[PDB]
Amino acid sequence: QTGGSFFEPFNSYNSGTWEKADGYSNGGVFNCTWRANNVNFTNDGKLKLGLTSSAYNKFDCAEYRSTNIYGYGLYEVSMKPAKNTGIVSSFFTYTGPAHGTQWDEIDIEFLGKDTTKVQFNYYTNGVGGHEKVISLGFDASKGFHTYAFDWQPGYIKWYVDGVLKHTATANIPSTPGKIMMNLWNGTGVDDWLGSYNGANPLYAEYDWVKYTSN
Ligand SMILES: [Ca+2]
Repeated sequence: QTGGSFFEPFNSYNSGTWEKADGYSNGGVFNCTWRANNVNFTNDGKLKLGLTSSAYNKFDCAEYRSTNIYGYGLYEVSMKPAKNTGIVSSFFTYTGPAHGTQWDEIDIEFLGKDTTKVQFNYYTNGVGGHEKVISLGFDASKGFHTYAFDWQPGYIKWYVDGVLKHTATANIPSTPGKIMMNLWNGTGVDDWLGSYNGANPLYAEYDWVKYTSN
């Protein structure tokens, strides 16, 4: 029994809750370097992640993650992804070898090439391939909506504005992980994300995050 239920409205910063990625790159398909200066807190209480450029063809992106780890329960987020070919805005749980565990993760990803859809996925002991793309019936980039997943031992249920949209029923992840949010441009995955055209700055915003334990 790991982290407890919490509600994060992003109104002020206190130690022991979150951390910014800074100064290194995830490498691989991630074609940008994380910068702390790209994670900003607005005065009206939003977490704003930016994708910017320093110099020609050099991109800086952003990632914010919890310091504690959290297990089964309901994860909800009110967010507004960026819209642009070649990028991703996300909300996901994650644990892996860096944390000394197997790779388990549950994702909500908005492919910026088409923000009228959302991609749900998950990895269990490093096995992925569960991508499910759902049509939202609206352009998520235009305003805030609530996205959520209920993660229980026998299923993952994802919801959009409170409506059940997808249910996964096998090989569900079991290792508590950190809550993460990131915005990045890829390379090497044009088929998935579209080609990134260098447009910047781009922002994804998060108004709140809530986790309710069992
Ligand atoms: Ca807020």
